[PDB]
Amino acid sequence: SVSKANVPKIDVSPLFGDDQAAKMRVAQQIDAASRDTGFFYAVNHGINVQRLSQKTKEFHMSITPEEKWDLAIRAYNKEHQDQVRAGYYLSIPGKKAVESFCYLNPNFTPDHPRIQAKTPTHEVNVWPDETKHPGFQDFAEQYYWDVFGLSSALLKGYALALGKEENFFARHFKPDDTLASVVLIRYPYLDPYPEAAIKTAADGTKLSFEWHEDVSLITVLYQSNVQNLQVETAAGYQDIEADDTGYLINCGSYMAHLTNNYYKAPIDRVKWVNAERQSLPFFVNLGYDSVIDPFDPREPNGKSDREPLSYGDYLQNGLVSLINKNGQT
Ligand SMILES: CC(C)[C@@H](NC(=O)[C@H](CS)NC(=O)CCC[C@H](N)C(=O)O)C(=O)O
Ligand SMILES: [Fe+3]
Repeated sequence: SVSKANVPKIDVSPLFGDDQAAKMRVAQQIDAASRDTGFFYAVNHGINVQRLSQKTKEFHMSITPEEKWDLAIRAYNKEHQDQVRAGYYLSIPGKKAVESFCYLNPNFTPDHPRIQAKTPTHEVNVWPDETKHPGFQDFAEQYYWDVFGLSSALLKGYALALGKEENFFARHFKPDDTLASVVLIRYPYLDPYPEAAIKTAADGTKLSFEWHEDVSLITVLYQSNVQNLQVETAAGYQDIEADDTGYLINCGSYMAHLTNNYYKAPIDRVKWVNAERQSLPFFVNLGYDSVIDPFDPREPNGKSDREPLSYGDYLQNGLVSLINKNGQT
């Protein structure tokens, strides 16, 4: 038998405003959620998630095999050695059901000094032909900035929750250098669904994606209305109920590092469900050289002996390790 995780709905709208006491009351709710199962739903977030879902579906359902090869990351197309992050992640019929499209900061252009310097984890986004996908790039770039704005407000809540001034995290989250990414993931309905695309957990549960901690400061996730996620607790995995009107929020392992595990990065996994659905995460990443000094809210002096960790190294190592452990997506 499988229990259900407590995932509170938090009205985050005060984080956009100037009522400081109301922001502290949101912060308390973020603190409680982060110390419990590690997840909450952000509601009253101001993003049109119906349009996000509609535009994403229109793209997933109209892109052709030829277009997928043209946009494919290096793991699927040897001609594209510069694409380790951004581009198309192909399905393999009979073997791999999931497919996705990842894009990064639109400000990463050939003019950007991190592209000029060839710094790892920075790439120029690739896009389908505008005439074949009218409005897609424009929608996707505006969405990046819409969810950036929500994430900046959520970061104010996390800072206040930890006893800091509201810009403690957000000051490192900037349009000119953020390594944040959007991934538009399609999980298809398939009949028959090939068993090769289904993994079996130690506890016997059929999975599409195994346990992991997120590589992020925080993760800001929209999913369509098909229950699939489970969070690990000491008493076992618990189902996270779906909510296609909100954003599911959690801390990633960079947050766990810098708080000395006070806000743990929750471990979750994806149950196998034979249903057409969408999983659209925004990974809130900082800049390549961002360093946040670790602290320990449990200690009166807040002292932590954990070493400061540069975000770029954290991200490069984390994304490689996640592929090694959980497979190329
Ligand atoms: C659990 C969800 C967040 C979603 N999973 C995911 O988003 C998956 C698996 S944890 N995420 C990743 O592998 C990291 C993607 C990083 C991205 N290419 C980038 O360059 O920044 C799903 O539905 O599988
Ligand atoms: Fe996760």
